[PDB]
Amino acid sequence: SGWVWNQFFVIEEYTGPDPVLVGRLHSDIDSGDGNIKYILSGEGAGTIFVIDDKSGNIHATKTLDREERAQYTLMAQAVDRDTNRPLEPPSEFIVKVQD
Amino acid sequence: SGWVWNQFFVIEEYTGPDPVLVGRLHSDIDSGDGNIKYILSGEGAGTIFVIDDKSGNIHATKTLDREERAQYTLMAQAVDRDTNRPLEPPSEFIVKVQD
Repeated sequence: SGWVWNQFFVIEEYTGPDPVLVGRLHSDIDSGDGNIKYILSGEGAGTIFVIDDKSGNIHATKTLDREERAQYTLMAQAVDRDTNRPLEPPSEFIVKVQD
Repeated sequence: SGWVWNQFFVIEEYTGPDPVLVGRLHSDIDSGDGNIKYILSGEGAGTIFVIDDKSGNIHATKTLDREERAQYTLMAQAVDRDTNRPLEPPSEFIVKVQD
């Protein structure tokens, strides 16, 4: 419908050594049995942004400076914990570092 | 698809008498010329949660406690700034008060 909902943000001074919550990848088919696995990839994945593939929560790990980088494009995936076959179609989302 | 992008969150220990950024409403028909007006409705709209109807930035105005309220369900709308004709269908979104 043209609404845009697939972005998170981190309000920056909150960033540093201590990990802060960015957001949660989540499919509506996740019954909570923990048999779906969330795969994060893209800009800053596995360094700046890290995910728990059971809970789907993304954290920021470093001090971030909006001047150096305004935002990051990451890719979401939801695959089955055992077949590893995609449930949801992979989709991009953006993380915006806040002023 | 079944991806869920329409929930913001607020970390408890940042809420207070200082407004915290919650999220941005945004349509892709927004051309950044201020002709689209962002409207918020439902639980806490216009008290707890406040919008700038031009940028679409949402803010939390109060301390929040997930013990008292885990969750706020609200409604996002967009109208033409002077005709007030809706430009999008309403879209429900929820804000989660984070542990």
